[PDB]
Amino acid sequence: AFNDLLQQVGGVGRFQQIQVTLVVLPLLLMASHNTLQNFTAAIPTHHCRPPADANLEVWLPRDRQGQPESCLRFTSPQWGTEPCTDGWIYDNSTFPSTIVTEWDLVCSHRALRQLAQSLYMVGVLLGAMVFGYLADRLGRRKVLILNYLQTAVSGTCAAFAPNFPIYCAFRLLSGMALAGISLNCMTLNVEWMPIHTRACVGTLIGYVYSLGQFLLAGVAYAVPHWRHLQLLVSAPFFAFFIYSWFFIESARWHSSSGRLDLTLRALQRVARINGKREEGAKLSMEVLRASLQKELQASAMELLRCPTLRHLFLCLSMLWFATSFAYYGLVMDLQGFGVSIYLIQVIFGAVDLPAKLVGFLVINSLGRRPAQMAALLLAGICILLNGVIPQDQSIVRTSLAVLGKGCLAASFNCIFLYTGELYPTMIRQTGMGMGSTMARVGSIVSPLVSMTAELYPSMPLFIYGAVPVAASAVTVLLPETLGQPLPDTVQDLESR
Ligand SMILES: CCCN(CCC)S(=O)(=O)c1ccc(C(=O)O)cc1
Repeated sequence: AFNDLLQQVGGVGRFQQIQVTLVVLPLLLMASHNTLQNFTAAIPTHHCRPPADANLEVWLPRDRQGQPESCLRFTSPQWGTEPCTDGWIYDNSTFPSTIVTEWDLVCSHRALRQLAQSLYMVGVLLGAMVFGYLADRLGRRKVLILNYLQTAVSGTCAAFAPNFPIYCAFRLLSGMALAGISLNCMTLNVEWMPIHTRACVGTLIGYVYSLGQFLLAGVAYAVPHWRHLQLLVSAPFFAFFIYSWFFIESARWHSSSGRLDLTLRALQRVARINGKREEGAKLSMEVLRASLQKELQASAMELLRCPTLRHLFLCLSMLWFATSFAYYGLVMDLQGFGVSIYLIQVIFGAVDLPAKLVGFLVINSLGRRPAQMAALLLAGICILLNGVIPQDQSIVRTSLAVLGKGCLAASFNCIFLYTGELYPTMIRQTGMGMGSTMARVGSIVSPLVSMTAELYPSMPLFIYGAVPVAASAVTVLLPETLGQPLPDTVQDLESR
């Protein structure tokens, strides 16, 4: 019954305004880190370095396009092919330095650029799990303080990485910390705020991430060099670590632990901050106990064990994997469209704003399932048509990728509501975590799929498209939730 107490000590008041602003400010740089490698790893045009002894036309084989071939140089001077031992010359017009230029992650080692994104995301999957356990054991706040320090240290050390294995290690650790920031952000804010506003928070947090995409575009234009851009995007988290010491730990986590002494201390401190001091003094242990006694979940396995909840698990896992796998596939590949990588990031960021509305409108009106078939099928049709339409077309390809990314942003928003209303109260938090875990598996698998570009230039896109088209067909199986009350038991779910 914490909700009741939550409204005695000011409800939303100075403490919630101050702390929530501060706890959601870091998220503005989650987008900057997740998709940083579009700018820190951009691939400049590379052609082989002519042999040093020789004093480009004569030393470079030309492809059909008539541009110098990237991975080959002539063995002997041809007037009017060996792999390149002497290195590559990279165009410096757009990208002064990138991890690709620094470590020659080009030609045979091209897959390494994507391995690094996959490793960062392996870190994000690991961090959601490690830090989720650690938060329940050490506190939402203590785990946040340590996560701000880890992102700052790991990201700074990645910027000063001397070799590629080390950059990848510090990028996995950066992601582990960031996964814990994104989780503990929600928990600390949601638990210190009213229950009814469990979605507005899910929204401000959602839009604060989208604004992060414009932040990456503006920051990357200003600081093109990768070591400098990685340092700039990670140095803010040392400042976050310094003020995070003044956060107030969730009183709800304190009550759950068994320490009502700290629930009382937090509630009184907040009453001083919100200005309702008299009302806080009234709060004692005879009151807090009785009014928090009723409050005082099922194992994840159950999702698999019950046939009813296994069907809802499998179906939703395909929906969460597909949306993430496709979304990262599209968001990762900003260079191919033929427009500046900065304008495309700004555009891609913008779409999320009219998308989320159009989504809200179709979801609250038509249904929660028709919106998921439409958001995923249309994204799949757009991505597969980006694959088929010839590159020459930049506007037709850019417009279709932009619509597709907007549709996958809508799918993210719907799959959150859809997944919280489909599950019964007992397994609803486990189920939203498993769904988010499958989303993170999608992000790990997506860069690995992109490595198939070598096999065929359009194979990466044909998969990033076919998977959402298949997920859309899976939504047919799931049950409509519009106008139906949330289920409380498996039987309840079965009934409706
Ligand atoms: C909670 C898991 C989802 N994630 C992907 C897995 C790492 S995420 O990076 O947090 C993300 C991505 C995209 C959008 C959006 O466009 O709405 C919001 C959040």
